[PDB]
Amino acid sequence: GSHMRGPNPTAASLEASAGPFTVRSFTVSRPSGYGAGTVYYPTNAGGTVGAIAIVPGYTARQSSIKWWGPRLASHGFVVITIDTNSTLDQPSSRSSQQMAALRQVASLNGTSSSPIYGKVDTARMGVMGWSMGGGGSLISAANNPSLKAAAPQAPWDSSTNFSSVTVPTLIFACENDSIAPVNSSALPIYDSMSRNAKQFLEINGGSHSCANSGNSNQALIGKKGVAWMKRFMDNDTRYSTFACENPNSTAVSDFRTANCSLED
Repeated sequence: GSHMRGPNPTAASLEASAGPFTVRSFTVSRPSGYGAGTVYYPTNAGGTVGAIAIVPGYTARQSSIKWWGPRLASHGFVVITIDTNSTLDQPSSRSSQQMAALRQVASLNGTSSSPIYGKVDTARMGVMGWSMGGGGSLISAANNPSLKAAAPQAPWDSSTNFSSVTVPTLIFACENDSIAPVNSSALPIYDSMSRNAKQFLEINGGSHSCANSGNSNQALIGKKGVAWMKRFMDNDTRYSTFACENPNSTAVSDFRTANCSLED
């Protein structure tokens, strides 16, 4: 049940700005169930790839999360970054919209005129997002346990009980977050998940925007995002160490992981 794409990874290849694949992108013409989207895809992945939908936070737009599009897509994923129907949509709505974005990627996969016709394995999907869009990604995972992976950043949700989530979940947290403080948001959410493979990666001295476009830790955060998606969406055990390891980075102020084997 593995779906391996690309060459055997190294720390260097995963820390680099781009993976091996050429990336192209397009705006979605008639978004269905969300405000706007950009689709990033590899032109040449050598097989179908999984799809990942990424949602910004309250007031925010695609620009905040855009860096993930090329970063992931270059490693062999189809990535859709969205704007929400309103910038003031709440976590539940962001989750519906995220899923709508995945549905619409599946639609384009079956549309002969689309640049992503036949490129997507619609059975292998993941979710990411910032703040309320991170809470939305956790809600998506709770409500859709067939998702293969979740990797929210600086998550915000008025509930921290995600105990039903069985989807492999990487929580990026920002140490000095004053919007969704770690000790009331990201850590309780992480500790609530008792049934899954999971990880907690807190970025040293990070503000609430520490994993957004233009951040100073794209080597480390990009490595870990891509590794987690590869291990869990692709069942690619070449990535078990990169996904599950303490990355031994001075950029990391707190590292925790459970049910995450280093074994390949």
